[PDB]
Amino acid sequence: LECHNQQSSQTPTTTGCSGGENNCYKKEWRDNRGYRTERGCGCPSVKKGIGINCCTTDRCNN
Repeated sequence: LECHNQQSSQTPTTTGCSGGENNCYKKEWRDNRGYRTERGCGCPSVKKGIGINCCTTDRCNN
């Protein structure tokens, strides 16, 4: 799986993960008027006000 690694950008880049993670998350956090979001590999089961999602496809976190 080769999802996006860059965050807070319009034209991010793709990169294949290793080890054993076939899921790429995409957490989004707001401040007030605007908000950003970061991607990566791994679906954590934490708890926070910030949004957290997970997918299993190429460039799923774009």
